[PDB]
Amino acid sequence: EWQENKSWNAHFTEHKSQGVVVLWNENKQQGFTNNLKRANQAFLPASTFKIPNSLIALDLGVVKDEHQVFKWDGQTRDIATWNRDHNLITAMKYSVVPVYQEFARQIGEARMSKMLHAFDYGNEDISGNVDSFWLDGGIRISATEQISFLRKLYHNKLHVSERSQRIVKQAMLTEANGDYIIRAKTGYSTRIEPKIGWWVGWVELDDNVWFFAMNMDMPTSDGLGLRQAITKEVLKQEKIIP
Ligand SMILES: *C(=O)[C@H]([C@@H](C)O)[C@H]1CC(SCCNC=N)=C(C(=O)O)N1
Repeated sequence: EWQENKSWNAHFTEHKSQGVVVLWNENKQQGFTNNLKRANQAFLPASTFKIPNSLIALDLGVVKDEHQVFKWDGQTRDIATWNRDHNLITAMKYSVVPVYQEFARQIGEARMSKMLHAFDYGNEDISGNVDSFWLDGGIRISATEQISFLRKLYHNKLHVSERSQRIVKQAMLTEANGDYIIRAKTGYSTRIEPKIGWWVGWVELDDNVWFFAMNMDMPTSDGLGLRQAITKEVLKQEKIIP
């Protein structure tokens, strides 16, 4: 069952933006969103693709473990945190595109395409350059499709090893306190219109898990913090987090 709650639109309208939040109550097997149409519209995954990409790289041995160091190639890029060595944890934390571009090149088109089909991931379409198709190629995924994929990951039901899934879930760790744990991944798609921000993941509670996937129009990088801020406002409203 799916329930549309247009009152959440206020959280976007209050910030002069437009977007969708999708929530899934795992215990009750019920979904909620402010906009059923946009919840099923497919966008470039951008850096949210680092979840499947990490899973594939680990399962194929491209990445040995979460400690393996991926040395900076010495080319200065405009994101300072990218101009440094990384492991899987920090590369995910700082959305380090060039590290993941190298993963994708080593994975190769054929294994990447097969694995995305095995994951049932979005439109499963890698057309474009193997090292950038999630930024400007043919792959597309909706917020509801993000939740389906994340639910499989949470339950270790993706067609990769349990180890690979545990490591990626560790790398997704974003926030943790005495009340909840958030494992999630941000995304920012700019190369094809409309420019959007993503935040996808889930909130672990003592007795339930709430999956979430949001995207929102992002004409400038100034609004990027709204991805988390809007999502948390919905979570607060629904009494999922304090
Ligand atoms: C992921 O979606 C992007 C993309 C560049 O891979 C990274 C970058 C950022 S913020 C910097 C945006 N400008 C890049 N030239 C994020 C993010 O989600 O904050 N992810």
